[PDB]
Amino acid sequence: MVLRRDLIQPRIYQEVIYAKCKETNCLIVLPTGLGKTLIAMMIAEYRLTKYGGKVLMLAPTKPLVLQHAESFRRLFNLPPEKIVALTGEKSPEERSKAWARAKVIVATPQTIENDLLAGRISLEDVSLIVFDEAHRAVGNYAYVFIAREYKRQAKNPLVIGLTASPGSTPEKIMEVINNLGIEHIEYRSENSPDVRPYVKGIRFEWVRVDLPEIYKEVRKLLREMLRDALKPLAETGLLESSSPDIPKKEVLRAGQIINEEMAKGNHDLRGLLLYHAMALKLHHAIELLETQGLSALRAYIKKLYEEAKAGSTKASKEIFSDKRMKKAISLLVQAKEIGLDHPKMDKLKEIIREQLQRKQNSKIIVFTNYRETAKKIVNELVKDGIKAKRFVGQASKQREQKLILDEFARGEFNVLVATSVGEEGLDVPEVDLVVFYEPVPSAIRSIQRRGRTGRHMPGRVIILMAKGTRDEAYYWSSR
Repeated sequence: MVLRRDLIQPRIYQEVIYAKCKETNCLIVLPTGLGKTLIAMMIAEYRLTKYGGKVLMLAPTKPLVLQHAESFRRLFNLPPEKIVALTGEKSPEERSKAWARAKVIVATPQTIENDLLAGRISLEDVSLIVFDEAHRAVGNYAYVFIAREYKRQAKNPLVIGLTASPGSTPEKIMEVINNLGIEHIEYRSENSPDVRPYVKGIRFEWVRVDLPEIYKEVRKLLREMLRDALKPLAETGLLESSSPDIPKKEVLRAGQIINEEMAKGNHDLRGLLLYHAMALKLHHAIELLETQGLSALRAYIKKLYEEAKAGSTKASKEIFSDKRMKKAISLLVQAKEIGLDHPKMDKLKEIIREQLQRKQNSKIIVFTNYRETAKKIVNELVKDGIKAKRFVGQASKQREQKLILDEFARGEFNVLVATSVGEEGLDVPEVDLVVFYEPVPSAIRSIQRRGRTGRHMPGRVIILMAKGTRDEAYYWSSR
């Protein structure tokens, strides 16, 4: 038994596909998590036992090359030194030395191209090439060249391209199909009768948090001011509408547009630069209010008040002379008076409470897009009677990661609060529940994918949303 099929329990669709693409240049299109690489290895085994003795898998990044290389070593019953990884960091000689004895080789297209031109290696004995992320086999990419070489100098050629999508454009698809000499495409959806039996229902529980009067009001005032700040920009045509709902990106555009016009020698739309600055500030204020809460807003309004007194920023001045900003500032104090910072925190505490109550042994993960929010959540939870610990990915304020993660696993603390980077915590056994402070794309994606594999999955997951705020829109927008 060359491939340890006994350890991977190939599924029906995996089997079927392997059988068809076994002797035809194919494109295997499956949503991530369904085993494309595994199917590849199944095919790789068929080639190594019937034809020559060289299988080559290419991958975009180096971490991907290493990863695949390891999986092959784990599932293949072949001498460990015959499974080589060419990241292109070895001595130009060793690479040729490795390629020499290798029976399976995983490398980046970059390096394989070089040594291919230089004449150090020849893909004539390669009974199979697998292009991971084959869709990037367009234009200039090293894939296209390698594909061409292989196509002409290979004894028994077989091209297998793996991808979650070959392209979005007919032209784009045609380019890769032709570049890789694709004779056939095997597609599958999470719903193919072929795959369904292997896909887990997820059930994300979307819970809508209502907004307390003060929060609601402060927000309305801030929005209304933003509207007025945008009206003039819109009436000029610098943006589609003066709606406080427009994307931040659209207002930044309105700004640089005015700049590129002064660089040309216009200077008419000069006065509008004032409103653009107020917009940016008001927009940021709303952003803090929604993303973090009243306290973050208060802090910013203050730091913004120093800019007004310093007499430097005309924008900051104008914003304070507005009766609305005034009433906002009064409510903002009225808030601290009752300890109101953000509705989600209250709801978060509540659900985490009832969870630890039904099982104080609970292991729960809280996700958030922002580090600041993560920090405020940890404190607010430890401030209550809860054992919470922050989990972020070293960039500003490494290995402790593994340490803390192990603690989470053993039962040290009950709550792991992390940003996108902490999605590896989902690989910890028996994690009872994860709750998204806001929807966090990468993590929601991770969970979605795990449902396709048999990897650890949370017992239940809750997504929180602020009634009538971007949160809601994102729920819908997502169909």
